[PDB]
Amino acid sequence: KLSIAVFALGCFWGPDAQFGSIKGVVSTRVGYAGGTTNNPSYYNLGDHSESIEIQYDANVITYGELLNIFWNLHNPVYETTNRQYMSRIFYLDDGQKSEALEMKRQIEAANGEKIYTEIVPLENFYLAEGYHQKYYLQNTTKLYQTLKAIYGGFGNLVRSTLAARMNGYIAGNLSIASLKEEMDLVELPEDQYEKVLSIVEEIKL
Repeated sequence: KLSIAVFALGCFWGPDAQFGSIKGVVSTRVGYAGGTTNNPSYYNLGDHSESIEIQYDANVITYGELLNIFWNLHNPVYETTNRQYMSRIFYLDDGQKSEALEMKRQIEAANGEKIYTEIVPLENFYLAEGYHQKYYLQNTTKLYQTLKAIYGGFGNLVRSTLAARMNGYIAGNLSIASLKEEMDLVELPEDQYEKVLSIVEEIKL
């Protein structure tokens, strides 16, 4: 059992890569939330926002730390009506709601600007299409195919911690030194470790 945060802050590729780089984030998936239609998709979104679901270990990272990251990834000081890209925190319980409200207040006080992030109850989150998941990794063909085989297929790969970290590495949000420590955690047979490392190193160059 893990804890869940669901945030919306624009195109979800960046947040996937950013949050996926953080210790305590166990897995990520991108999708759609905030609207009033069942089973939305990319070109049929209705009123939903591009969102990220963050499965985190509360023993390692707090909701407050995730909120801090959220408000450091974008600066939502404009009011738009563009649902697809709007800044939203979808709270799952009253603790999340109160923490979000309090931090929003502190940001507004510290920097003198109204924040337009909507803090609203999570209704339904709908998983986005496969091609959107771990976007940067998925489009790094050799690394992607190697990790996919090791993890036993697409679904297993995208649900993994290592894929979240690898996607972050490709996007430039995780150092190779930190990535190697993450690789060590998975306890790969040494051949697979060396094969993945060579791709990762050749990527860093």
